[PDB]
Amino acid sequence: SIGLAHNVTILGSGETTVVLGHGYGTDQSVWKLLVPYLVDDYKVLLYDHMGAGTTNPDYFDFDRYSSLEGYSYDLIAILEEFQVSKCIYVGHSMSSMAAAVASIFRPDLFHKLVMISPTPRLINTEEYYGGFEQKVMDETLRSLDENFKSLSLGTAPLLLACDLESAAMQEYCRTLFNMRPDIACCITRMICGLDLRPYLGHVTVPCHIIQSSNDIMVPVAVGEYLRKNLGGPSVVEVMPTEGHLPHLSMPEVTIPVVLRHIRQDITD
Repeated sequence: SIGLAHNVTILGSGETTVVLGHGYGTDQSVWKLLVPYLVDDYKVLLYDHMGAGTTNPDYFDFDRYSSLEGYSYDLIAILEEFQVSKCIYVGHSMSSMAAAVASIFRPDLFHKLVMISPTPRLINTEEYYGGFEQKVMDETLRSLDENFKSLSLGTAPLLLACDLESAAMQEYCRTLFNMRPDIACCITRMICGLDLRPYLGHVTVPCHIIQSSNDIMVPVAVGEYLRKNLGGPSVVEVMPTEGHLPHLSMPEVTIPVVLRHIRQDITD
């Protein structure tokens, strides 16, 4: 079944359902400091994206997940299986962009998207600053297969903006390295090459854009770019946090921001 394949967990109760989608390198346990604040007021659905170390490697389809919509279709199938409709989807990074694409295919399934550290494209063009030059991304992936561990460990403190003794860093590394390496390399190459800019105009569900003020993967101006190009309402809140996973590394600041955007719909 879909539920067992994605380790679907349902908690709480209520009229409205909140769906929590972890990002790259983590699993649904990343939400553990947020869920207790939701369960009395909402039904909460948690799931692992295919390829997370907690999922069966034999279910990972290398063709399916070399494009982001493999993840979008899985999400739709999950929401259909549990007859969830008009949900409040909270996602980190790629997960929030997969939900955005899913919301083009199936707007009925989403009341709004709460997006932690989203970007539609990492790589610079002449008129778009995504944060990375084409050839520096090419180098960072040159022999990605042979250097995965080395590159991941050496970049993780910069990506998360916390150090190797930090509780957040040790938790991230645990789940990151439970992925099968060829799986992680496939997902990584897919994320780094994404260009969702052509689809933003087709998103119509309200989007809440939450970002760190210093994120090596997400220039602050990318939040504004999203706000300008999304097809429906949106709002941007830049937090006084650093790092690409502020919900994991700086929950004391971040969890109250996420809760406010879950609870409060966008105004005029």
